[PDB]
Amino acid sequence: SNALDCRERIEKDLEDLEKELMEMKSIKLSDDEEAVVERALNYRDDSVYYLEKGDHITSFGCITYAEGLTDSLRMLHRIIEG
Amino acid sequence: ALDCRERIEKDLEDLEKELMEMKSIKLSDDEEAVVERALNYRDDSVYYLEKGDHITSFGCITYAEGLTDSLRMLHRIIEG
Repeated sequence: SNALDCRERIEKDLEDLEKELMEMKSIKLSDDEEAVVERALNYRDDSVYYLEKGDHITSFGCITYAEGLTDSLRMLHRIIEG
Repeated sequence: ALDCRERIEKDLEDLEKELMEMKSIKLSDDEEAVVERALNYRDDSVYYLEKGDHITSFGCITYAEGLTDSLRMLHRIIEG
């Protein structure tokens, strides 16, 4: 067992992901990058599904995967790039 | 299931292959940071698995998979 996949941690992870997704949508992305965003949104939706069915392990894996997708996009766009 | 030892071990092998193959192609400086981070998180997963922390190990490897898969999606062999 581990508190990393408890309900409140997953809820906060989701809130954090949704913030970064809005941040990435605030800038110009290539079509390929937009497809990464869409995949991250799909995995956000999956994380919520598993959380709601009480499967915290799968929920946690989905939101961390989505965070990896999104964090990579953030890293490819230095805030001082433009 | 997804975080059982057998599954994490397979994830770790699969990711090593994906990263060795990604780290030999033309990458931008920013992409190099992402690759480095994925390798670091793979290493973290390996460590936590050794200690029997399956949830922690699983989180590290799925995060690293997301980092890596994003780059794969930006480098389709046929871009179209």
